[PDB]
Amino acid sequence: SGIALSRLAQERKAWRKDHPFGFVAVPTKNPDGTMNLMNWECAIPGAAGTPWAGGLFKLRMLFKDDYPSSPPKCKFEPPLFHPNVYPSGTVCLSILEEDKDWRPAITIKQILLGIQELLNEPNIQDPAQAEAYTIYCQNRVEYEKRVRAQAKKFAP
Ligand SMILES: S=c1[nH]c2cc(Cl)ccc2o1
Repeated sequence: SGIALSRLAQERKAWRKDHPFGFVAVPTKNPDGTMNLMNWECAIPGAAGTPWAGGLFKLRMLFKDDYPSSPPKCKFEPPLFHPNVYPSGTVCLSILEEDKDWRPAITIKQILLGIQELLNEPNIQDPAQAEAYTIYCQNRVEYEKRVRAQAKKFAP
């Protein structure tokens, strides 16, 4: 898709010029070794001073051929403990749904910062996994304890 590919080239140029520190966002390759702008390997650092500090959380971003009409699918690999991350790893966030708050102008940087903000502030009206949601609701201290253990697990 020429429209998608031209936008994704724009996004990559902008990302490389200015991105938030500690974040990664890199296109993958096709079986012939050429660049695949439709599938990016990304990583989000935990925010300092939070329970997520020191973790680096790997995420795949998958673009459909009609991008930027549609948002990318954003999937933690491996899946994470968080109330708004499905067991598959897929992120549930309103800016990431075409029929909710996605707008074509939203950039990859905005998406990744939006997901980082989600990590430290769950949306309890919108749960995506039972376990993290239940613990978040029942015992915030235990929730934080689990988040810290996960961040350690995913430290570089
Ligand atoms: S290494 C390594 N593998 C990987 C996969 C994804 Cl989806 C994102 C970041 C990654 O870093």
